[PDB]
Amino acid sequence: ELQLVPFQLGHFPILQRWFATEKELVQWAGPALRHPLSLEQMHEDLAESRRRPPLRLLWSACRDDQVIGHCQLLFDRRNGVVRLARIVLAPSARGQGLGLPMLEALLAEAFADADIERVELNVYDWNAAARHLYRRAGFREEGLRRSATRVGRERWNVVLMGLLRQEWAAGG
Ligand SMILES: CC(C)(COP(=O)(O)OP(=O)(O)OC[C@H]1O[C@@H](n2cnc3c(N)ncnc32)[C@H](O)[C@@H]1OP(=O)(O)O)[C@@H](O)C(=O)NCCC(=O)NCCS
Repeated sequence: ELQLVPFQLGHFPILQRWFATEKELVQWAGPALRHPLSLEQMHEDLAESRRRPPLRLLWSACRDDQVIGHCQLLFDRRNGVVRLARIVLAPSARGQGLGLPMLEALLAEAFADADIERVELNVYDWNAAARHLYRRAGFREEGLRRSATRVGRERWNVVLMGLLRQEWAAGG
């Protein structure tokens, strides 16, 4: 069904189209982002993926040839922790139970290296869709970082969540 393949610039025009406004970019990728999404805005992230070993891995979720989502992994190899980030489905792919398959695939990649013992993520407290999806995928809420992210005149709270390898294995 859904496949995760390495992200490539060849997929950038598809990805760029999923964000209509600055706010949608910020929700996805944080307060540094500006609309339209541009390759220049992704340079630091992509360079992280060219380090050896790689600090970030970027992924495109595809169905056959069609790019329908994006996700990232950030590696803390000293501690054996990976952070999930920048998870999005194309707007036309939302509401079709593709959220969970994408998370399950991403988790598989995160735990592929046997030295990873923990996976984690941040989610804005108001991002109810994302938060429920993460819980369904087996993530436990671990805390709430108050007034952490500045966006305009607002400050957003960040829910922290985590999943241990033995929990991930127990669930599947
Ligand atoms: C987060 C995202 C990947 C989820 O996609 P999806 O799985 O199709 O999400 P949906 O819109 O179907 O909602 C998913 C689930 O949450 C539940 N849910 C709870 N509150 C919800 C809300 N406000 N809207 C939609 N679903 C909600 C749904 O019922 C569904 O679960 P169920 O089958 O158990 O009922 C998608 O919304 C997205 O790409 N959003 C924009 C980017 C973003 O916010 N990224 C996350 C942080 S980077």
